[PDB]
Amino acid sequence: TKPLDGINVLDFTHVQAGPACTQMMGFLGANVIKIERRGSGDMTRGWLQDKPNVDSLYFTMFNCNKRSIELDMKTPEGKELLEQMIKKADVMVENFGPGALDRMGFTWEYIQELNPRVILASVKGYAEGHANEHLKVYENVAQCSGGAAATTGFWDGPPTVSGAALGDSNSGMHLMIGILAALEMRHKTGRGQKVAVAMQDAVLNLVRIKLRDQQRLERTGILAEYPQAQPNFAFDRDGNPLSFDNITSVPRGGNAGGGGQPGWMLKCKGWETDADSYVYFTIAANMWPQICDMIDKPEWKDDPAYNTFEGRVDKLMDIFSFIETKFADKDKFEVTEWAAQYGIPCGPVMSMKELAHDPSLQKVGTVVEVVDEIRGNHLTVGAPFKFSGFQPEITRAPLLGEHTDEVLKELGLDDAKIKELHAKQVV
Amino acid sequence: TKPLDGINVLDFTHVQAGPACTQMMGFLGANVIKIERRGSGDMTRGWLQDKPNVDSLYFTMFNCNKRSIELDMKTPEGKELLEQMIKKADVMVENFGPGALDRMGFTWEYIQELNPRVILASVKGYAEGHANEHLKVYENVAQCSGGAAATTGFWDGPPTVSGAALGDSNSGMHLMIGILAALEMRHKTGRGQKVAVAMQDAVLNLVRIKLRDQQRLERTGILAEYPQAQPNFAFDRDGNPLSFDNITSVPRGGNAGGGGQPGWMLKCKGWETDADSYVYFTIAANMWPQICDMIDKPEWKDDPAYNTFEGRVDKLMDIFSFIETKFADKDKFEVTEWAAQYGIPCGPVMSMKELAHDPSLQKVGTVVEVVDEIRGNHLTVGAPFKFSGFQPEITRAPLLGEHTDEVLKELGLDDAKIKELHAKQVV
Ligand SMILES: CC(C)(COP(=O)(O)OP(=O)(O)OC[C@H]1O[C@@H](n2cnc3c(N)ncnc32)[C@H](O)[C@@H]1OP(=O)(O)O)[C@@H](O)C(=O)NCCC(=O)NCCS
Ligand SMILES: CC(C)(COP(=O)(O)OP(=O)(O)OC[C@H]1O[C@@H](n2cnc3c(N)ncnc32)[C@H](O)[C@@H]1OP(=O)(O)O)[C@@H](O)C(=O)NCCC(=O)NCCS
Repeated sequence: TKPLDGINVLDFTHVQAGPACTQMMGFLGANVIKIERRGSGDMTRGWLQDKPNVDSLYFTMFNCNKRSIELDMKTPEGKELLEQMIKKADVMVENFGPGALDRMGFTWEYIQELNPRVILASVKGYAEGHANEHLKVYENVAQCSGGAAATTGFWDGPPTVSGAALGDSNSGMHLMIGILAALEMRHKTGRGQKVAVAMQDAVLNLVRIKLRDQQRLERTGILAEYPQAQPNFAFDRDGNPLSFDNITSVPRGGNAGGGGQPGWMLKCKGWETDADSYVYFTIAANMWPQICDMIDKPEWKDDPAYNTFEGRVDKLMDIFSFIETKFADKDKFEVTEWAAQYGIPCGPVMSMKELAHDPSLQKVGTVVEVVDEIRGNHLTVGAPFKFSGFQPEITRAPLLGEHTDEVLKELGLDDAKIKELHAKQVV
Repeated sequence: TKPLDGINVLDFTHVQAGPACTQMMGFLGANVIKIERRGSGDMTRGWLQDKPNVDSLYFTMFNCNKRSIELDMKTPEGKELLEQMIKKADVMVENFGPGALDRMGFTWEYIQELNPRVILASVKGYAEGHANEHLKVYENVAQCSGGAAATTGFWDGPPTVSGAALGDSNSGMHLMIGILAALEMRHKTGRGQKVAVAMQDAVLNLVRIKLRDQQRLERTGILAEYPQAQPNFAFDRDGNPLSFDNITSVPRGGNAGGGGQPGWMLKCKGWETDADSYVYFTIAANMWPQICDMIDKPEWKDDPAYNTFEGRVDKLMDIFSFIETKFADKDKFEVTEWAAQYGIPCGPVMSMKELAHDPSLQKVGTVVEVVDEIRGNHLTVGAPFKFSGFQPEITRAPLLGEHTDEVLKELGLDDAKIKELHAKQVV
C-alpha cells in the first residue's frame, strides 16, 4: 500500500531541512514522532504567524503527518525515555548542530549499541571533514556556499538568492534519498547506518551544471551560450564591457538557459503592471525554422548568420529583443498557446497566486487542501512523486505535545507512571 | 556495502533530469545500462563540447557509472530487445516527451505484462492529468511554471531563473526518492509500480515557503519580512514607494531571507572587479546582541525599537546599508571570520572557481576527480549523502555504444546474431 508503512521515525528536527524530510517520509506512510522542546517546541510554530498563538503556516506546511511530544533532553529521565524510543525506531533524523546530539550523550556508537538496526540521518551545514565542519547554517548562507548565489542573477548585479529552498527543503529531499538508501542496504545486512547530508553539498549537486561551465571556461575561455558571449551586450554598473576575455569564474547570466537550450525571459502585455507577465522563450537549435515562421522571418531560415547556434552567438540577445516585440499585445497564456502551435518550448511565469488556486495542481494532488478543524484548512504542497498504486493521505500538523500521553502509553508505561513525568516536567 | 548493488536499471533518459537520477543510482551501486540513439546517442554528447569529437562535459558529468548501448527503437528487432531487457530490469527510467514511450508500444500496461516486478519511473514537464500534460519542457520553463521565477530576483526587475538546476537535477533527485520508495513497496507487494515526477511539481516542492507566503498575504495583506514592507524603501518604475497595497501575489524580494531569518547580500573589498566578493549577513533574533557587539553598537541592545523583529521591520534595510560599510575593506573570508567569532550566521559567496578547486570538498568526496583515460580527467560532483559504511566509486562516462556487444551477450545472444543486429542497423 504505502512505501513506508511500519517505518517508525524519531524526528528531532526543526525549521525546514529536517522537517521537510520527515514530512515527506510521513506522506509515504511512515510513522513520524516529532520530539519537541517542552513549552517552546519547533521554533517554526511562532514564526511569522498569520494569527496570534496559532501555529504559523511555516510550521503546518512542514509538519503534517506527524505526532508531537514534549521532552526535555537535558534531563536524565529525558535521556532514558529516548532509549525506550530509539529501541522502537527504524530511523532517527536531526539537524541541531555539528555535535549537539553528541553532547547530549547519544553518539552514533551508543545508538548502534541500543538498536543495531536503527539508521541515523542528519543534515549539516558542511560535510564532516570540512573546514567549516562547525558552523550553524541557514537557507541563504547555504545557497552562497554552494555556488547558487554566485551564478544566479545579473552580471551587473549582486549574487542573488533563489526563492526556492535550495539549502533547506533541497537538503531535506537529499537526506530522504540517503535514508531510503540506508533502508535498502539494511535489507541486505540487517544493520543500520549513519547517513548525512551537508546543505552546501545538496546545493552543489543542483549546481552541477555550473561546475560543467567552470571547466568549459577554464579549458576554452568562453561560454558561448551566455549573454556575455555576444560582443558589446553586457556591461557592469560603470559601463565597462563584459566579455569572456576577462571572465575566469562562471558569471551570472541573467535569464539564460542554464542546462536547457538557449532561452530568455520575455515581457508580455502588461509587464509594467503585472510583475509576472512574462514567458520563458527557448530557442532550441532543432527549431529555428519554426521560430522563423512564428515571427514572420523567412529570410532568416537560410541565412548562415541566423540558422545555427554558432551563428547566433553574436546576436542572440538582439533576436530575443525582436521576438519579445511580437508579444507586446498578448498575455502570458496567449503567447504560450501561440508558441505551442509551433511546438516551441515556451511557458508563462506562474505567480504564487495563480499556483495556489490552479485547478490542475489540485486535481493531481500537488497543491493539497489540508483539513485542519483546529487552525482552519490551509493549502500545502503534496507529494511530487505520483504512484500507480499509492495515494498520499495528508493530515493536519500536531499541536505542541498533542500526543505526548498517547505516545508514552504506546511505549508501555501507564497512567500513574506518566503523571509523574508531567509533574517532574520531563514531559 | 552499496545500497543498490544488484539493482538493474534500464536507462532511456537523456539530457539532465533523468540522467542525474540514474547516475546517482549508479553512484550507489546500481547496474545502469544507458540505451541511446544510434550514431548520435544522448544529445548531451555533442552539446557545447570543449574539444571536437569528444563527449562534452555536459555528458560526462551526468553519465558516470553507466554502460552504453545503441538501439533503433523504431525497429521491430529493437523492440524485441527492449522487451527482453525489461525482463532483466528492476526499474526502467525514462524522460522522453509526453507519450513518446507509449507510441513505441511500451505503455505501463504492456510493461507490467512483460515483467510484473519492474518499476517504471519517469520525469515529465507536467503531472499526468494537468492541463499542460503534453508539453515539452526544458529547465527554466519548469522554473517558471513552478513559481520559482516569479519569486526570485528583484521587485524592480524581471522574474529570474536560478543558476541551480531547480527543474532538471532537482526533478532527477525527486525521481530517485520515488524509485527507492517503489523498491521499498515491492519488497512487500512483490510487484513494481509506475512512478512519475513532474518538473513543475519538483520545483513547487522547493517553493513550499512561497505558498506559505501567498496564503499569509491573502489572509493578512502583508509580509512583514519582505523589503516592500519597510516604509518606502523599494520603488517601482516611476520614482515612488512600494508596499503591500495592491500586492496580491508573493513578490520578488531581492536578497531577503525567505526560509530563514532576515538578511541581505553585502559587498566586500573588490566587489567592483570580483563579481563574487560578497557575504550574506543574517540578522537573527537570538543573537541580535552579538551583532551589536561586532558592529560595535550597544545603543540597540537597549533600544526596543531595535532589539526585536517587530521593532526593526521598519529600518531593516538601513542597518544592512550600515553594516556593509564595515566590510568595505575586507574580503569575503576576512568578513566571515571577523563575524564567526560571535557565532554569527555569516557566509561568503563561493564562486565556481573556488568550489571547483577547494581542497576540502575534494577530501570529503563532494567534488570528485574522475579518472578518464580516454578523454582526460574532469571534475564532477559526487554523492551529496555520506554513509558510515559505504563510499561510492565514481567511474568514467561510457563511449557511445561502448558496451553494446558486452550487453547483447549478457542477454544470451550469440557471437554471430549480434553481427546481424549491427548489419540490420538496430544496434
Ligand atoms: C537553527 C540552527 C541553524 C541554529 O540553531 P540554534 O538556534 O543555534 O539551535 P541548536 O539546534 O543548535 O540548539 C541549541 C542547543 O539546544 C539543544 N536542544 C535542542 N532541542 C532540545 C531539547 N528538546 N531539550 C534540550 N536541549 C535541546 C541543542 O542540542 C543544542 O545544544 P548544545 O548547545 O549543547 O549544542 C541549527 O539548528 C543548525 O546549525 N542546524 C543545522 C542547520 C540546518 O539544517 N539548516 C537548514 C534549516 S531548515
Ligand atoms: C528534450 C525534450 C524537452 C524535447 O525533446 P525532443 O527533442 O523533442 O525529443 P523527444 O524525447 O521528445 O523524442 C522525439 C521522438 O524521438 C523518439 N526517440 C527517442 N529515442 C529514440 C531511439 N533511441 N530510437 C528511436 N526513436 C527514439 C522519441 O520516442 C520521440 O518519438 P515520438 O515523436 O513518437 O514521440 C523532451 O525529452 C521532453 O519534453 N522531455 C521531458 C523533459 C525533461 O525531463 N526535461 C528536463 C531535461 S533534463
